[PDB]
Amino acid sequence: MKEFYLTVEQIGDSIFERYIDSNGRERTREVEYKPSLFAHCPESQATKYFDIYGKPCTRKLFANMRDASQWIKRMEDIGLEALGMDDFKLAYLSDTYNYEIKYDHTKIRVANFDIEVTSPDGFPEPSQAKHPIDAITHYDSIDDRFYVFDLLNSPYGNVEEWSIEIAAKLQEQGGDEVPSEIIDKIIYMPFDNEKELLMEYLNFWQQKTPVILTGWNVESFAIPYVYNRIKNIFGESTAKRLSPHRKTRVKVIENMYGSREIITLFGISVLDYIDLYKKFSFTNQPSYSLDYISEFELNVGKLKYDGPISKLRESNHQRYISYNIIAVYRVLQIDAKRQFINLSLDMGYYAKIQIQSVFSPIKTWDAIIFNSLKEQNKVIPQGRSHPVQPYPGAFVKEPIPNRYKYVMSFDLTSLYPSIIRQVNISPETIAGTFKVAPLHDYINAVAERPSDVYSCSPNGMMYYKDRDGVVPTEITKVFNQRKEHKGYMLAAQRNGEIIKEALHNPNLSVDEPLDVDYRFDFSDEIKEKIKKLSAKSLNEMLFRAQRTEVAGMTAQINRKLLINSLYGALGNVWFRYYDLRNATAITTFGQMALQWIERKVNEYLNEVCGTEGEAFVLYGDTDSIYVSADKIIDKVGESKFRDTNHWVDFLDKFARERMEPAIDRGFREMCEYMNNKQHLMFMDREAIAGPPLGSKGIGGFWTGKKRYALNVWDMEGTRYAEPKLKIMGLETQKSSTPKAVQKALKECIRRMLQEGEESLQEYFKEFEKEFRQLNYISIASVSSANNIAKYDVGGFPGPKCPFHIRGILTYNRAIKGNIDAPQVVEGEKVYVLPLREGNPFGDKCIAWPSGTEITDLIKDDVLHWMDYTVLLEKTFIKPLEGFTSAAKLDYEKKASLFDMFD
DNA sequence: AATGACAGCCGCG
DNA sequence: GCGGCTGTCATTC
Repeated sequence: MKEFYLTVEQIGDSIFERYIDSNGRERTREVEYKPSLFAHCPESQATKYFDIYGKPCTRKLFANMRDASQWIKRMEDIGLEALGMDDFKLAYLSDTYNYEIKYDHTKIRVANFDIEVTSPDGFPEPSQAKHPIDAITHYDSIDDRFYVFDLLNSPYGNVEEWSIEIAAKLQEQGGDEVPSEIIDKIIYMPFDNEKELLMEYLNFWQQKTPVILTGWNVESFAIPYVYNRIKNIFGESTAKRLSPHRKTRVKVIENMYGSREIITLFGISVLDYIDLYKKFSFTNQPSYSLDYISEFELNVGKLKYDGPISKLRESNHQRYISYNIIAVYRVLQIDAKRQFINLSLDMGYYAKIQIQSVFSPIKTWDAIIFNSLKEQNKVIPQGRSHPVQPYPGAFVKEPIPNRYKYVMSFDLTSLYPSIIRQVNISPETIAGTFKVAPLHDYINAVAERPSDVYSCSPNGMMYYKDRDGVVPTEITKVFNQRKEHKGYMLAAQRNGEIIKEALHNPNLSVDEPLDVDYRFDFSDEIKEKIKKLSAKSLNEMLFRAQRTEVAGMTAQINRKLLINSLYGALGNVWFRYYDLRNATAITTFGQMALQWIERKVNEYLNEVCGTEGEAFVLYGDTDSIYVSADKIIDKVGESKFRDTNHWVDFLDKFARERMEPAIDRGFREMCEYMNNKQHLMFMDREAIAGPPLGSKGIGGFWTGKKRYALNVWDMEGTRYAEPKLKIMGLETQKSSTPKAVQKALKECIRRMLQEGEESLQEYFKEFEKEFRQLNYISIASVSSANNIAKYDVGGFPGPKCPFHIRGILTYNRAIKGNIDAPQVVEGEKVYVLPLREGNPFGDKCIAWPSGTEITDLIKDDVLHWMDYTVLLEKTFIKPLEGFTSAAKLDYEKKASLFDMFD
């Protein structure tokens, strides 16, 4: 087996590495790594090393990392560049694994854990770990077992042991409904006292020290807690045992509102699933509780237990422990689906970095380029420090608020990475600059052509066309790799077809599968064995095919991720290859591109429609343009179409056959104009929207930049059975909006786009007529309560007190002096309802804990005093008018016309 | 980032 | 008594 690393750390002058060896054993070693760095040297001094600028460098080998560091400070002092990889861990890795890392995840220990802490006085702060750890469930990937540690006695109660039998039973039979798939993988361990528990858990941790440490919120609660808990009860000494190198640091991070500390365990890679999810799920969620996310992903969350959590251990210790077991399992299921732990490993080993550095694009790319240049005996630039200066972004067309019956959109392919390749932008391919004309000038092609020797950008930058830069080369390398593994896609999948096709008539014999790699499309030169196959073959020849075929999907998706994160690093001052001029070159060029094609499209459609100066592109944005098909559908007449699907195809054909060509023609012109190194500006029809043929629907509308809704029928070739609404930017998409209301608003938008004015008006009247019968929770708006105290002045609203926070105050006053009432905690979200003047709460509104019913101590009055009128007006009506006004509809009959003036 | 609820502040017999 | 702004607090893209 080819050896691969697990974790690497630098402690002093030595590197500590944990790795899987030739025989698959987990080993660990200390290495007095001797790093090498480079300095510029005179021409005479012949060497094999050169910097990305072609200048000669001499390799300086140091006695130990300390010296290398000190040397860099010195050089820095004097003012001379110190070249080479300053992050020795990365160099050590690159040196020790001078090849393509092939890792066997089966040998990598991935732990998934969660603990429980009974705390009667509020959230158990991890920085203090005041209360005992009541329970711990720790799942190990190597053993595929859940190890449970149950504390049977604590100052908060003495409970009985947990029953695996009771746990497996059904809810109705008084069970916990712990899945049968894990019911056998549970190892229970009850403890008489906490000290015995923590001590045995620490031992357990030494026998099975995690390589990858995950869980949910584990790095901001579980680890810090267990760390400080053991620290206080035994001493920082024994607490350090949590780290395989007994070295730990307390990192303190200051966020949006405050600050929180987290523990760094040298020798372990912490991949908190909440961060994993947040970074790779690519989806904004109203809440990140494991409960919400699990429900969303797995369609099921966590045991609906009764009573508060603080008293759940005492009241029902049975449930309490099972609740902890299933909490761990859930994350494991979510990962079983999303596969983020594996995606991380895959990306880490490809870039040869610490697996946790997956969260940093800067670090990921820095390594990817370092290793690439090192193979060519080139030396990376010294990371320079730059001033965070803002810079020009993308261009967003100000759209004319209105309805748009027919719309067709086109997107540019990976604009930024493409622009970097087309123009050939890189820190070392900068040729020079040139007199810059106003951007509009270049968009209309009236400004003087920049140059005829160098590739240019509308911002004034010129790049060499001869040599390919370091950056564009790496992205292309990645771009290619993508289509390389996606070439292995239909080479193990699409090919796994001669297997399911030959599976209908399996010859009767006892033969084994044709043991040969599938990655490559099988041929009749060896795979000729089609019928000779039996039943245990064909059926086995589509496991491997599909087993690896998917493995490709991991590479393709990961390549997409680096490709999309590259611009990220590039426009970031801490990046080794950042350059304000290049960052601007990229965005400015894009600015031009989108508005250039906008011009071209408008010119084309106007000519082919025989009109003059008609604006066909109604809205542009970064890399998308939306065209109004109205004029096109009219050149035929809606009457000439059989049904809806009829004009959809018409448009699809028109776009592909007439527009696509016009567009590419236009961009080639632009590439020549800027004398770019390569034409890579590609645009594809994306969506086709409009109303059902013969309906009174308006098809779509725009409120303003980034705010629209379209009734789409075909998306990039894929035609939907039922039209899907594409809504970007409106209330219907904000969690702050009451559920029942996002519902109604969605229905409103729908009836507007597909049914028409009269329909909307009908639904409006009905919704408003049954508003008062809706459940008080579904009609309340939700908000995040930050800095509650900030505006608290004796339980009353201070100056400039936000409406929802002022609501919190009225609630605090309403329950002040009754510990049995749910507390509104800082940072958390709260439900908010208005209250009709003269209410016993003394204020205009009242808020309470989100996701929960309001305490019955005030429930009956809040229900009697809530202001339905105001509630409706502010949450429902106001936003609706925002849509209808734009689309020129009325959601109510008899509305004067002179409203839309002044 | 830009679009939007609330807050108080100015302005005009 | 309530349009015109600028200053918070929020939310999603």
